[PDB]
Amino acid sequence: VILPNNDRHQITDTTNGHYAPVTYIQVEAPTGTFIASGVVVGKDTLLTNKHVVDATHGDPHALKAFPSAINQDNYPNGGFTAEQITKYSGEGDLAIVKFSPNEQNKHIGEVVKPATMSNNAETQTNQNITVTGYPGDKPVATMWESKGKITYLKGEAMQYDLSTTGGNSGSPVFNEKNEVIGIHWGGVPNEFNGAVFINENVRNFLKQNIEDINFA
Ligand SMILES: [K+]
Repeated sequence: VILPNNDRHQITDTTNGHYAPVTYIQVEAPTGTFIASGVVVGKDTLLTNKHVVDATHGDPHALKAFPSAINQDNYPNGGFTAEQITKYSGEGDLAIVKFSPNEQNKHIGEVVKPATMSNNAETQTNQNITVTGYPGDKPVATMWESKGKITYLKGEAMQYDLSTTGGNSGSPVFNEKNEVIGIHWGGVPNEFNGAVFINENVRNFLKQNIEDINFA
């Protein structure tokens, strides 16, 4: 949701630095295309939300991912088709998506460097963070970095005061060190946006399920 802090910048050099694994997701269901975001976290693996993968209606092939998409049909790393989805077992709106190599035989986390996950030991309320992904109020498949502060950390949940819009589902939340601290899921109008906070349990889930995920 859009919040009083609406500080968003378009990333056009989407493959530079930490932005490269930020990924644009289209779930191409016959009923329509669900747009979302995600972050590549391993050679074959990206994180996004449960509600994003639910949009596949059980067909993981419906989920297409375009790391570092710059804009509409402008996908410097091509696209990848999901093959296996593992939802987080906890409440958090988090899902792991693994991709097959694409039709160019490349891997989603070889065409871009997977994100580095934070161990979140130093993450705290009031820290400046960004949530970077693919808001649906911007033009198709454009990446935007939205800036704000953590406002709430509780368990496996975080909230923040920065703005996002549908399309951002699954966007990585980055700290200042450009580590992923959480995975945005959405928000509550006029109140906050929120992410799954990658605390010890969620890190454990991720490490159990993604062999090459990198925590700092
Ligand atoms: K391969």
